[PDB]
Amino acid sequence: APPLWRPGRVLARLREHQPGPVHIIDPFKVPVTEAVEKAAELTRLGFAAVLLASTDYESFESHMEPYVAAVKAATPLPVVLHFPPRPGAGFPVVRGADALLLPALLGSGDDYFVWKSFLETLAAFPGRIPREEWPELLLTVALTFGEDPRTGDLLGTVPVSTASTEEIDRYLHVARAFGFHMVYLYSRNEHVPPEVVRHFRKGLGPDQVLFVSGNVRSGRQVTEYLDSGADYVGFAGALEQPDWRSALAEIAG
Amino acid sequence: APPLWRPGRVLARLREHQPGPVHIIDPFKVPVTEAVEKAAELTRLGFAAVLLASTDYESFESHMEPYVAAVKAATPLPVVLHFPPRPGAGFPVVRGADALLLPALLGSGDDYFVWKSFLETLAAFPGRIPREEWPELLLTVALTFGEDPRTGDLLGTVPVSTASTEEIDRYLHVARAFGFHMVYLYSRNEHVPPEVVRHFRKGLGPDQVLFVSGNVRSGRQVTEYLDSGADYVGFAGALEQPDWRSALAEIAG
Ligand SMILES: CC(C)=CCC/C(C)=C/CC/C(C)=C\CO[C@H](COP(=O)(O)O)C(=O)O
Ligand SMILES: CC(C)=CCC/C(C)=C/CC/C(C)=C\CO[C@H](COP(=O)(O)O)C(=O)O
Ligand SMILES: [Mg+2]
Repeated sequence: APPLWRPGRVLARLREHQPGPVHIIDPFKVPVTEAVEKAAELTRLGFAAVLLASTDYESFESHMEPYVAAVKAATPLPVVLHFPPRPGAGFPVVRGADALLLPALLGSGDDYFVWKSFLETLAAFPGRIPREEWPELLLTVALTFGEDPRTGDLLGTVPVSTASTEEIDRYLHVARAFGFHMVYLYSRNEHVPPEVVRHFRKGLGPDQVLFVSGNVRSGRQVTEYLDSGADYVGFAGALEQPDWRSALAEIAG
Repeated sequence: APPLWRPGRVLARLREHQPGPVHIIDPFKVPVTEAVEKAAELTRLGFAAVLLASTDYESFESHMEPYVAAVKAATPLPVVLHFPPRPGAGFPVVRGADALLLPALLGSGDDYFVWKSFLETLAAFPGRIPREEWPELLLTVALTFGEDPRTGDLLGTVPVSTASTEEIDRYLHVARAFGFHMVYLYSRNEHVPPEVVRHFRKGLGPDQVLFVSGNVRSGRQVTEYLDSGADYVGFAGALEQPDWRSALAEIAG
């Protein structure tokens, strides 16, 4: 029996590594040869992990098993997957990934995305992957900020109110009582407010990891979120262009 | 495939059946011959289901498989199991049961009893039992009232505070958002307040089942709780004596 939903190597690394930026490679958009090039640079920069994530995906297993293997051959850093679940299957998984981030979308109006996806995933476990070879699971409270009809239509999310702390405080109480490992604050079309990142940092337990992402395109923004209490600041889109090496150097500067 | 965590036949019955008392047989205390006699009387009284439940258990499978079978042979009422989980094993289960009530102890200071027991149980599914023979799972918010060091020591529960409605309002937001099937309000040493039963009834969705139990020993108490909004009023101890037939007649009428 490997850790599974219990803390393991990846969560320990995220809890103990220096806070900093984390690049997120969308494997369904970025060709694998480019992911491999990027992976070598991420290794040199000392990021905590390499996240592979996308809102959309198809033929997950055939694409991702070798995509994860190619990335892992290019970096010693843990490779962590982050994708939404789908009713009838649960969260997608491939052997070789070091961990899966499992988002409980507490702001969703659909109880499957709030948490029943977790039940479907674990029911199906271990499935086709040998027990001992399964990735670790990082149980995460996932929250969305700002108008976002795309995530709303797919996962039932409603933007978290920042008009007061009423809603956010309910999510903090759940995050603590339920022993979630991480909280992920994301904005597809806007920016998670730094003041909200601070409120979460103040309200979470010392060992709960705080990730913030969405429209981060500069090193200044990374610093501001880290100064606000984020443990990690994710960014994908800034590097989905030809001049990614320059952008990556600036963001990591 | 089995409904498992999705609504099935037992939850449909509990949602639609006329509200009323439900006798709970402790299978580790009550001899199977007595449970079968009782089962025949519960059938004559039109109760919604037969619950088999205990705070304590050992050698669960070898004891319960035949016990459940003997009870199922004596009544057409669904047989529902309700027992606490144990780390390393999850909730106990045997084939033949129509359903397992899965208590998420939202007031526990131990996240395993708050809900990780669910993850361990589903990971272990299907285990030693064919998928098609598995019981249905009734996802339940379980709350404790009054001083109760026994449950506190075993499961980490803290009595719900009714000095304001803040704590129960948080549990109601979870029960609704998470799509729990039922709420179980229990008092080991006192009585759940009828006012609390009312507060839960008014705050739950119409399809969420509300069970109340603990020290119910009279028909008057059953009536008071039904009038307050409980869908079902559970009682075990009142029948754990020689003159149980008189006690049952009083409680049911
Ligand atoms: C809604 C939620 C938090 C979880 C459900 C699972 C889910 C939809 C996972 C996909 C990953 C995600 C949250 C957003 C996609 O891109 C951003 C980077 O944004 P940028 O290109 O602006 O840097 C990222 O990967 O973080
Ligand atoms: C703490 C909790 C709600 C769930 C965790 C699992 C758990 C401890 C399950 C066992 C069943 C239980 C909650 C209490 C035992 O007896 C009462 C009836 O009492 P009375 O003899 O006074 O009628 C009952 O079975 O309801
Ligand atoms: Mg399983």
